Amino acid sequence: QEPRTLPPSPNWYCARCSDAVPGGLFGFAARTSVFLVRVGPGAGESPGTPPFRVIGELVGHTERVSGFTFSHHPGQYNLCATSSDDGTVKIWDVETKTVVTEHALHQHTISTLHWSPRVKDLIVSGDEKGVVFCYWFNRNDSQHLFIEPRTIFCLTCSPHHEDLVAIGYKDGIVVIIDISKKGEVIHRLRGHDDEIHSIAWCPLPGCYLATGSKDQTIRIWSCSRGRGVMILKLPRLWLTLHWPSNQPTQLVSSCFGGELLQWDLTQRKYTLFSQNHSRIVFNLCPLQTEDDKQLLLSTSMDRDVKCWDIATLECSWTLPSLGGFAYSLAFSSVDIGSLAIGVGDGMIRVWNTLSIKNNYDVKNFWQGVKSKVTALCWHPTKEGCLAFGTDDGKVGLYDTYSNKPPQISSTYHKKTVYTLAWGPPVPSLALYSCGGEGIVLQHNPWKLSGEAFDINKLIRDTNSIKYKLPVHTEISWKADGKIMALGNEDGSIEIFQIPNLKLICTIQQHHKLVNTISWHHEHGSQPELSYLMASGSNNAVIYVHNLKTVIESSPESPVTITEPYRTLSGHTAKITSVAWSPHHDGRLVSASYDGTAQVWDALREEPLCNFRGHRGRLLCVAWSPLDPDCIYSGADDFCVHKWLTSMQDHSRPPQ
Repeated sequence: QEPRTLPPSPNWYCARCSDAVPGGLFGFAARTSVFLVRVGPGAGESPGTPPFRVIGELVGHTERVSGFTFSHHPGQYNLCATSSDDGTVKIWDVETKTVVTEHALHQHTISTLHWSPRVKDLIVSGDEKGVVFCYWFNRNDSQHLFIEPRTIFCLTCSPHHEDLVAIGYKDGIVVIIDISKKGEVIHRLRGHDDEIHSIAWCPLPGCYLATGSKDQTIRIWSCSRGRGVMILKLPRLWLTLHWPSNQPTQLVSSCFGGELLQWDLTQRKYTLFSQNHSRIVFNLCPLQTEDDKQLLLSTSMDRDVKCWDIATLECSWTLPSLGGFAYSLAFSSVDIGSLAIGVGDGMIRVWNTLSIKNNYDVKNFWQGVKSKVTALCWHPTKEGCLAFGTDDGKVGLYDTYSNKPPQISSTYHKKTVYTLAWGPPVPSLALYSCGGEGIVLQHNPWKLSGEAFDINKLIRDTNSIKYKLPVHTEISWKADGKIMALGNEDGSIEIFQIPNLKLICTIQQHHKLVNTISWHHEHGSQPELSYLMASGSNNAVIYVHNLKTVIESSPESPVTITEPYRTLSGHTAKITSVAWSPHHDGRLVSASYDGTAQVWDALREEPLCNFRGHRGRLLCVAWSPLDPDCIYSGADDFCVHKWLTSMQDHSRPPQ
């Protein structure tokens, strides 16, 4: 197939944290990285599929990237500069995705930056204390300009003059300054009554300037007269601008709710765009494809990236994104394409991966959830029935086909929900949930307002035992649905059979709390393969257990196992998830806090493939139910990557 990537939402409230270069390359700041996107006939997508692809990630900054600008100089269209909350300004080469050179000249938090449209190596960056810094990376020269003690919001270099730079400030003041004359204020533009959000120059010599402010107005100044000549009032808010070179008469602005407007300059005549943004738009980026098509990309607080066809004024494609950790990934057993994602922004994403019109066809389910979704589980036989657990202990049951809010279980866990599972009830299918406090309880999906029955009562009454039952940290049903497994904080793995939960085996092999348990599917070539059980804990070592010998025994007295059938070693951090491949015999994928996902032949104990695209701790893995080479994985880097095992260059976890 083709690898995909669900990137983190672009950063909010940034005057210029995204840019594009002609031909089809768009970059946007998101968390501590910059994500590059090929756009147009350069992506090489199938017909019907939107012509874009994520291919790049700028890794390096230690905290939030607050600015990003591309070099528009010919021959240098592959160079870009970023500004971070760590006070660095790094120059990148996008072909190599490495840092050319960086500085740390700013002593106060950086606001924005911009690449000189007329100087091949000049970078101008401002900070919150009003300090402006001109930087040339060829000879590593820096001029320390200080204009006014006002917080800088936006900064834009003149396209036509090599030494003029316009600056917008939080108090509504706009000043124009000469870089050669020691930062001499050339003009002081007073008119705006709130924060300046965007400064746009006229792309034609002879000059003119445009500014958009939180006072809901757009002002157009004359750098000759040093005052405004026309004022446009829109009909919270961020007001960014775009003055297209092809249409010098027109001017495109953002508006309330992320609406976009195209201001004609014959009168106040505007045209409304349109599949529309639902929250305020921060940046507008234009790019021209090789196909001579003029597009405009928009980032917004609604966590989407939209590409607009300037000719039709309608939305070509929409790129969703994530705002939280990808806690949970689950594929529906009936809808092969449905990929449910549990995100730390309380919102459940269902990714129809089978959509042929759209590669990123994702649907959001926010209503009803107000906390991070740490567990998901599709119903085995029911299309659209999806259960979810939250970080504060709430258990739900969505209906993705309906439009109603989810059904929240009346019984909440005291801690975060670790995992969910569908199995047979004990006192057609019932819902099982494991809390962080150690309690596993069973929910009736039909009578859902009734209390949840704590299954530890059952374990104590069937298995003659008054023991203080351990802290349960896992639950995983056998494929047949006749055997249940529990993981515990000590590291034990109790095995249960029958409907009364007769404990018949305790697996004391791990030495920290269990974090994942997965049974092998029964579709394989051999039958005994169904009895294999993978498990991971806070130890970096993964164990496989064959339980055929004990389940066919079904002893009256439980047994204890201390030798594992297979031992997978290589990880260097705790294991978060393991999943058996449905397409192979004994093929296991594992995620770990080492930042890697690892495929191995669990039968021969052979490491096959190691995925290192993530820049954080992986929290979930799911095998693609339709492509035997494809795996989806999500991490605490706000990403979900879809990768192929054959295209990875490393076969083993790093050491």
